[PDB]
Amino acid sequence: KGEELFTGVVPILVELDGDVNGHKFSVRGEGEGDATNGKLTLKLISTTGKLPVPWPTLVTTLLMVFARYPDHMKQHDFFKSAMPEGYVQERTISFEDDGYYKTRAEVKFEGDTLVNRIVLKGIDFKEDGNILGHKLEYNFNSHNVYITADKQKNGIKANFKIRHNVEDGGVQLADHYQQNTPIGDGPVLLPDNHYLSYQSVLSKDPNEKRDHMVLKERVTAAGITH
Repeated sequence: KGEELFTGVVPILVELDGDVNGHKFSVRGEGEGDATNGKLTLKLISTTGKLPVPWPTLVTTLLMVFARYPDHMKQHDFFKSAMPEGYVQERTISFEDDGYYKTRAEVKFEGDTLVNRIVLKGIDFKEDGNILGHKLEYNFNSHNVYITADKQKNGIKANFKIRHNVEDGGVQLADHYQQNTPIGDGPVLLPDNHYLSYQSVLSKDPNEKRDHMVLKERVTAAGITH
């Protein structure tokens, strides 16, 4: 049933309310997602002026329901099976030798639009570090996100390291711990072990005055033998 909502192009709305070392900010975005091809695009706008953290640190917080699951892996798509009622996606993101984010998102259908509504809190960041100091490049590396079942909570879990390029020429690791839990309580698909393959391109709208990020992701489930 849930997969039947993702046979075409689906409109997206993203809303984030954030607070990092007490600095409050708000992000609003809309775009389109195409789970048949495992593709999505968003224009994400800061509605509160210049962001207090670099846009790349927010990429993972700002839609796993749009992964393309190959035809032989269809019974392992927890994310679509939880729709239309949706799921809660919660993370801790720990920045190497710096502070951490905690996020709670709700991913669900409102009308015919897929909404990702997020509350983010960032704690213990250093004023001269890479995040509050804006020393991260405006780009994004490709990553594999391994997905496991969480029977106890009727959901899935994931942990993965994000590599952020630093302006000097190094890398800063962002350690992600993730838990997804259904919002309703209909049956969902609990998956065998697999991973999602992510590729992301960050860009800018040359005609937009506000602080913003154009995000294009391509996502493919993989890792199940036959």
